[PDB]
Amino acid sequence: GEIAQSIKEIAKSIKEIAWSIKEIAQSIKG
Amino acid sequence: GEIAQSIKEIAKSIKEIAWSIKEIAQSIKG
Amino acid sequence: GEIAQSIKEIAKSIKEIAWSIKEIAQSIKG
Amino acid sequence: GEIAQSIKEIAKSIKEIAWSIKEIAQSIKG
Amino acid sequence: GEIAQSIKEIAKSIKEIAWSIKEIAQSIKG
Amino acid sequence: GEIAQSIKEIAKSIKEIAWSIKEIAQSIKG
Repeated sequence: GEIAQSIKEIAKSIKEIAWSIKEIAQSIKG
Repeated sequence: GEIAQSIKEIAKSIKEIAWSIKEIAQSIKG
Repeated sequence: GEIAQSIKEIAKSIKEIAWSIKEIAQSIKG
Repeated sequence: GEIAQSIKEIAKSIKEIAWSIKEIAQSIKG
Repeated sequence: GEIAQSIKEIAKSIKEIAWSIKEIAQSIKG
Repeated sequence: GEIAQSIKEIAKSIKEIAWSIKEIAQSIKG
């Protein structure tokens, strides 16, 4: 089923998203 | 074990995302 | 592990995100 | 107990997010 | 509790979001 | 059974979202 693996990957992806969105916010809130 | 850790990290990343998106909305809504 | 707590917090953050994104959409769809 | 409730609320918030983001895309894609 | 159902719906919503965001990215990265 | 499948699909969609948002940030941050 790979549930532990899926969840681990989700955490990795969400961490990446949190950074990309930080960069967007930094230019948009300026 | 990874599951509890991944979920906690997910919780942290998503809270960071909530704050970045709030900054974007604050500028985009004005 | 705090899994029940992590998940509770995730729900709180995602709820906040749903509102911020609603405000963005309201100005962007106009 | 919170877990089933948090997840249901998460499901609801994310569905709301899907609709807001669809509104943004509809304007941003045109 | 509807946990299996909530999670199934989350997957459906997130799939929709992945597409809307693809359309946004396509116009914004251009 | 759906839970393992939904979560895997969620993992895939979120990875796609991480890549789309990275493309947006790359343009919005420049």
